[PDB]
Amino acid sequence: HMASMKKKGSVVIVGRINLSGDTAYAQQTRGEEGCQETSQTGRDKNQVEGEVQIVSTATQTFLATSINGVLWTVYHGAGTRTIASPKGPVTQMYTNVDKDLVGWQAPQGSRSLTPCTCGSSDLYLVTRHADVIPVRRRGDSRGSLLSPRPISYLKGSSGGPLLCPAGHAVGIFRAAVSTRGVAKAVAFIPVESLETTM
Ligand SMILES: COC(=O)NC1(C(=O)N[C@H]2CCCCC/C=C\[C@@H]3C[C@@]3(C(=O)NS(=O)(=O)C3(C)CC3)NC(=O)[C@@H]3C[C@@H](Oc4nc5c(nc4C)CC=C(OC)C5)CN3C2=O)CCCC1
Ligand SMILES: [Zn+2]
Repeated sequence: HMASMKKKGSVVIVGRINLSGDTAYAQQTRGEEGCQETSQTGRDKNQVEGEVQIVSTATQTFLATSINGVLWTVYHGAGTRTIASPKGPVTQMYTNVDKDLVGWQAPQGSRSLTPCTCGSSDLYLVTRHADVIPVRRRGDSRGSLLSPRPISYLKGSSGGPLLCPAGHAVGIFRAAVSTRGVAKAVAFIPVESLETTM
């Protein structure tokens, strides 16, 4: 009934991947109880830092990456949800189900990656566990892992970046190709497809 109808909560930043120094490591900035409360209110007063955020809904967790002032993630994680912010829920600025892509204005305090113009095919995928995984680019939206590993190790890293040797954004991780549970290849939204959308 219309009186009964519920509202989905916001996406919430619950941590980050720290790439500041010589060692990449994940940091949690909010626990599950505070995450649930912030998803319901959409009001997140925590300080945001860095380029790759770990984000959560009530039911899923994944990554979001700032590139050129937009916090980008996957539609299959975020759907059409708002993101929590200090002043309340923020509506998506970009939504493209056909690319599995959404974006919001990048949160104050975040740092944005620069879009890659190198044309390099030697990429690096950053996971929610702060693994930096070498990936050879194999097409506009595909790359192969140099060291395959079970898909378990990639689960929850959609929305994370593929970076070039110079640390620029080449794309947003979207999906994995699984052969008997082993990830041999990944698919990603290329940064040019974000640059078009903008
Ligand atoms: C043979 O057929 C295929 O396998 N084809 C493909 C393939 O589907 N692979 C699978 C293998 C899964 C097994 C686990 C893979 C591990 C990590 C994955 C990175 C990662 C991830 O981590 N998610 S997550 O953070 O955990 C989560 C779910 C919390 C957000 N994403 C995934 O699971 C995604 C989700 C889904 O894909 C899509 N859903 C949608 C859209 N577009 C895609 C492409 C567009 C519009 C939508 O509206 C709803 C939905 C299946 N996904 C795969 O990756 C592979 C080649 C191209 C597509
Ligand atoms: Zn580059």
